[PDB]
Amino acid sequence: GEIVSNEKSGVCINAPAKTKLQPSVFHQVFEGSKEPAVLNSKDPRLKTDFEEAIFSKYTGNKIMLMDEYMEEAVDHYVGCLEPLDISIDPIPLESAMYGMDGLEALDLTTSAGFPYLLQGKKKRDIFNRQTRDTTEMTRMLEKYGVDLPFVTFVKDELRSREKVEKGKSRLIEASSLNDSVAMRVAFGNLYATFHNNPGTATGSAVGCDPDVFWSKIPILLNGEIFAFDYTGYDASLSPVWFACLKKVLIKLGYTHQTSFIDYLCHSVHLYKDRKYIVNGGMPSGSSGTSIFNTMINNIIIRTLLIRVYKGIDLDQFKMIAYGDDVIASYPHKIDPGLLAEAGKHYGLIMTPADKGTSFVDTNWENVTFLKRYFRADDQYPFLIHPVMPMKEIHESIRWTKDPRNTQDHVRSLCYLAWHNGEEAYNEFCRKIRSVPVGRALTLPAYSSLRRKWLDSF
Repeated sequence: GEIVSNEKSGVCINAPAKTKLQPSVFHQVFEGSKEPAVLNSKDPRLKTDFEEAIFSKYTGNKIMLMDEYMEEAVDHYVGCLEPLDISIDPIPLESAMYGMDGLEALDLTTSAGFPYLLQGKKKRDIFNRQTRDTTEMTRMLEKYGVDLPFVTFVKDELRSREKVEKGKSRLIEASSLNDSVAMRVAFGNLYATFHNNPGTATGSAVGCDPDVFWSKIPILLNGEIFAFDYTGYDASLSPVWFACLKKVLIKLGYTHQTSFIDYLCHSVHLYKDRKYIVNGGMPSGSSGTSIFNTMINNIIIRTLLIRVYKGIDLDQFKMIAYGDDVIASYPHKIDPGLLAEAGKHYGLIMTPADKGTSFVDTNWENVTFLKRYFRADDQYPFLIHPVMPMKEIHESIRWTKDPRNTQDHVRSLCYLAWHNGEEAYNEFCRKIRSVPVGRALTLPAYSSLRRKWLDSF
């Protein structure tokens, strides 16, 4: 991705509020070093220029025609998708706004974006879930159309101490409610198909339930596994990868709907009083951001495999991705480091889980996905615990955006934590109850959690 122009826009995107994050009643009880992201350039924690830092994710583009390895990757991926019988038919506006099977009702909490945020028009004013009214969205669509700009927000979240002082905060590139809606209309069935079929056909884990989906993963990826982490995946994508995605959609039968991919490839953004235009780079806050990032990763990993290895039979290849995050399988061992170098050639920055010949081979004990490790249950080793590292839970519990939601926050953390085993979970509950409000909280018994877990299947 590359910013190809920058100028005064004509509008004024309001400065962000101060962080909503503050030390929770557990800040002292648990170890951790993350802090709320820098949100403005006058943050005293910064040790470099904020603006430069936040837009540095755009590394440039590898401009190129689609190559032969890409054409093969696209064909194999389409072949994988075809048994799913994705419908290319639009879904009704009502379903796009209020939901259907496989597609959740449109998120009411995220910004309505442009022009609405500058006009005091809120999603609430347009949406009525009680009556499922589409009339006030239909006129807004008629009024402003689609292909509207994205509004840039800096993301209010925890970040490592290094990223705070390096100013590496993340950005939300929020699409207009018009574009979200039109894209959901056009791609609604595809999204639903993906949500309903996490696995190695979609090659997608978007919308999955780790509690239950984890036991499936080792069965789907039953060969010699490998995994990647990317640096700046989204912003690093070159237009050529968006072109491969369009070819996949075309081969599924879509036609004019590739216009929606151009809208993601070549995007115009609003930040402060500026309009800047980005070629390449997936926007973070679009309707199909996750699904399309995932579809593109399916194309990428195949492309790198075929490029590096002559005599690769992709029908033996399996993978599951969630955006940049990937875990994959091939029956024979490969050198993921070779694929990563190959990725360089297309302007990608990737690190394999296997860091070298001296490191232990990636296996089900050391591999991660969605930040989680994999651990076979003692009693039932065919059932796989998703294991969020306690370090992550420790970092999260030390802050809240709203102290009045401590009970809900901690409960959801417990549903994560207990997979680390009974002893780690007892220690965790004990530390929670080493402080007044913690001692008052309701906390799931280890027994109940395991029982609930067991009966999710």
